[PDB]
Parts: sequence; C-alpha cells; structure tokens
Amino acid sequence: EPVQVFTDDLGRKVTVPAHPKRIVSLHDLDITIPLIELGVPPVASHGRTRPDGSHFIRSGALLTGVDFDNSSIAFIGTADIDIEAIVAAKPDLIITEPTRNTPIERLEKIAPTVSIDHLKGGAPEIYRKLAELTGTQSQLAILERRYQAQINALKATLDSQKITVSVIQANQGKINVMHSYHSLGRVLRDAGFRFPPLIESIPEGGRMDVSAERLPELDADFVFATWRGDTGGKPQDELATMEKVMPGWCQFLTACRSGRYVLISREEAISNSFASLGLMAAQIQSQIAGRPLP
Amino acid sequence: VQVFTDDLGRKVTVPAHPKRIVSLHDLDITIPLIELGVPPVASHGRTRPDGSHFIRSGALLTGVDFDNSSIAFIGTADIDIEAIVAAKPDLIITEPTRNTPIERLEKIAPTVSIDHLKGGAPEIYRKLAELTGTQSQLAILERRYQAQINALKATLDSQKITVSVIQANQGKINVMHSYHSLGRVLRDAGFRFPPLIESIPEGGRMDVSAERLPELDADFVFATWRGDTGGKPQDELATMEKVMPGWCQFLTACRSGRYVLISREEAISNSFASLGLMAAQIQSQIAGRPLP
Ligand SMILES: [Cl-]
Ligand SMILES: [Mg+2]
Repeated sequence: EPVQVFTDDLGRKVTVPAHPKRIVSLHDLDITIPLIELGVPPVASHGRTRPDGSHFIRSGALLTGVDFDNSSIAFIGTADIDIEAIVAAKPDLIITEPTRNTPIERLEKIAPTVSIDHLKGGAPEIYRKLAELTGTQSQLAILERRYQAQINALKATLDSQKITVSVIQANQGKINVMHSYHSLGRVLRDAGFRFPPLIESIPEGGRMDVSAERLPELDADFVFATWRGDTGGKPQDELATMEKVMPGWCQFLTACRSGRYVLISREEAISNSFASLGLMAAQIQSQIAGRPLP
Repeated sequence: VQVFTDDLGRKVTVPAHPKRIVSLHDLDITIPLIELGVPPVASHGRTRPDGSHFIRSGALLTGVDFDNSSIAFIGTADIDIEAIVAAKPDLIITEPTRNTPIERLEKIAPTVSIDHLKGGAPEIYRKLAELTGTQSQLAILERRYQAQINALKATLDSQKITVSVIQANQGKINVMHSYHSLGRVLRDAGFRFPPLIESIPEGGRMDVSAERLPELDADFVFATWRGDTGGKPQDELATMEKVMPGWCQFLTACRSGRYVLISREEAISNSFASLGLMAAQIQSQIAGRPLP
C-alpha cells in the first residue's frame, strides 16, 4: 500500500495511506462534510444526539444528502467517543481536531491519526489539507472551479466593486460583526463587494461587538443578517431580537429603511462547505440585483 | 438485467457498470451523469465563434468542463463519429432531438435513447441511475432535495402564500404548468399558484395576452433573466416594459416590491444543484426580505 508523510496541526509527522479507504472522522461539521464533498465519506463519524436518542450528522442531509439513517456511516458519539465503535470500523486513518477530547495517544494506537485545525487558514486550508491527506486533489480542483464559476457569474451580474455590504448579528443587546462572516462573508469578499471601515478594519479572522448607538457605522447599500432555523426558528426571530437590541433600530440604517435588509438561513451561512458557497452566491445575486423596489 | 428498454422502445443490452460513457447532449445527459458520479468520457457541447467549446452549465453547476477535464468534445451540431470511436465507449446515450442515425452509433457500442418529454427531470435521473447502476447516488441526491424542501416548508406557511412564474415572450406572457427547476421547488414546497396555471396540463405551457397580466398576479411574482451571454436583470425589465408600458402597475406583487428575478440558466436546469439554488433563493426572497 502506497504511503505518505503528513504533518498535522500538532506538528506530528504521521505516515498515512496515499489513498485511505476507511476514514473515521471525529467531527461532523469540520471534517465529515468536507470528506463527503471530496468524495471520500468516512466509515464512521461524530454526530449530534437528540433527547429521544436519535442521531444525526449536523447539516449532513441538508448540505450533502448523507446522514446516519440512509448510509453505512457508523455513529461514534457526540460528547464521549465510543472507542469500541472506532476500533470496530477498522480505520486506516483517523481525523480529529483540537476541540475534541479523545486523547491523541489513544487514537494513534488504533490507526494513523491526524489533528487538523481550522484556525490555521480557515476553510480553504482545511480542504487543501484534507485533499492532500486523502489523495482527492482532483476532486478539490473541480469544487474550486465551480466556486470560481459562481463568483464570476456574480461579478458579471453587477458592478460589485461599487456596491457596499455588511453582515451583522444581534448579540445580547449589542451588534456582533466579523471581518468575514463564514460562507456569506467569504462570497461577498471574493465577489469584490466593499465593507464599511468599521468591519474592514477588524483583523482577519477576528470579530467585535458594537454598541447599538453605532449601528449607522455598520450601514451599507445592503445589510445582511442570519436567522437560526435548525430547531424550528423563523426569520422573524432575528427581527424580534434586533428589537430587543434597540427599538426603532430600522431607522438607524438606510439599508433597513430602504428595504435592503436581507435575512439568510444561518445553518448554511456558517458551514465551511462548497455547497454553502453556491447557496450564498445565488442568494446574494438575486437579493442585490434581482429585487427591484418601487 | 443488463437489459434497458429505452424511450424508443428498444430493448438494449448494456454494461452492468459502464466505465466509458459517451453523451450526445450536454444539458439533458452530461449534467445528470456528472451529478450521478459517472461523468462521460466524451460529450456534446457548445461552440463559440472563436472555436472554443464548453459543456453548457458544466462549470457553473458541476465544476466540470472540457478545459479542466479529460472529457472529449464530440460536436455541437454534427457528431464526430471518429472521436466517439477514439473514446472507446462501452455505452452511448442519445436523445430524440439529435440527428445522428442510431444505426451508426449501434455499430460502436450499446446505444440508448432517453427523452426528457416523458416525465422530465425526475424520469431522466431514474433512467440514468438504472442504466449506470448509480441508484445509491441518486438516493443521496433525493435525500438532500427532501431536506431542502423540508427546510423551506419549516421557514413559513407556504400553503398560505401564492406565487406566480412568468416569462416575456415576444409581446405576450408565457406561463408553464411547472417552470423547470423553479416551478418544481415552488410546487414541492406547497405554494399555491394563480387559477390559470393550475388549468395547464402537466408538461404544458401557454401564452397569455399582456392585457391579462392581472390574472397572473400573486403574493410573489418570479421571472428569469438570461446572463450566460452578458445579459443583466435590468435587460429583462426593459423587455417587460416593451410587452406592456407600465406593466408594473398591473401586478400588485410588482407595485409592492414582491417581483423577483432569478438567473435563468440555473432556473431551467434539470439538475439537483439547481433545485438547491432555487430553494435557497425562494426562502430568503419570500421570508427574508422585510419591506418598509
Ligand atoms: Cl489507551
Ligand atoms: Mg458609513
């Protein structure tokens, strides 16, 4: 079996298959979804657990169509990982990350184990690392080409470099803003939309809370926000929460007053996935260029 | 059982697991094959006046085109038989709008004809999955679509909201029983449509007089704009104004800022990719755009 040395984010030099056939993933969102997108789904995965004891891969069905109930992917735990289940899956590669609590020393006894950290370079680096680790560089190239096509289509729709945007979130009586809000921020920046200085000046990978009084500093041509829908929530929830931040908040933003405040489903907006990038690009396109107002 | 009856009624013996498929149509066959995980070794595509070739919607919807793959281009109008032979296919898939005599293809490899006019996209994918042994991948694609519809249904009471899809067609308005991807998602999500649309037979369409715009009004009115040739949404608005000056005032949806323009290339696709794009846009356009 052909083999490679991979340097993980703990600086460990790990001899791994050139083409792993049985991967165990210790995080649904951070690892399993990217693996599925790369065409190398794990044989076992971390996931979430509901109070009735049912299990699911977070965003699995929604973004990839893959979940525990329609696949041969074994569930290995949510909090404490079932070591017996990992062993039973007979992995040739185990992928974990720094926020997991299963000891590396235990995992490495089972199979070549690597730890990957999204704090080093974000989603693009995670996919680059996973593609190298799994020999799926050709599939990554296809994913990247489609993303290029999506950005180019968006850029061709409108003069993005002359349109300002912002992404905001209610946070316990204040406004939280990121330099780049996950998938949504990534697409906006890649398409060349410009952000207000308060947001642009936040260090890369950073974020800040902003006082309600300063809302006008977050104003732009279009203002985006997200709402949580994975547990029965609705867009009106973020509206109600913004009201708790400041009654009449709408009047502090020319974007909201003019009907250019846009609410996006959070679960897809926060994912690292190529699926998410496409969903963002489409929504940005029609919300900005495809919604004429009287 | 390696036996596939095609849409011409031909009983064709095929490979159990075809490895080298030749596709005679980019949109109707190549895109679905790529989505099913069995991209062809050669494909029909389009040709620009400078001689460059592309798989229509290939890069945009799948990330796959001639210029970043080993897929051979085999022609736009006339099919290059020599190129097909050189591709060493084990299966050739064609469709009834093509002009290549089936007998020429049959001499090369097992050849099957699939017709999107019988059942549309759902039937195309079912047939291609059976033909290529990709029933498992199709189930995955179908599961994602179900999740997307359920997400949309959970966002709002779609059964209380009416929607309408319209298209400018040479001075009149064309409406379909179901506008490809866009219409499929709207119907599947449980939205209601204007009385006129429900009267159109399945797979059918009709032109209506510009004067009858009010009968096509709904809570939200959707239309599409062509962008694959440098077009922009404003170009579609210009077209409507020529159909009917002040057309906006004849629709309560347009007057009140509930007229939505969607990119046509994605909207008319048979793809699962497009269904997801439609669902996301419907969701935020209807439920995520509060107006003053
Ligand atoms: Cl141990
Ligand atoms: Mg400003």
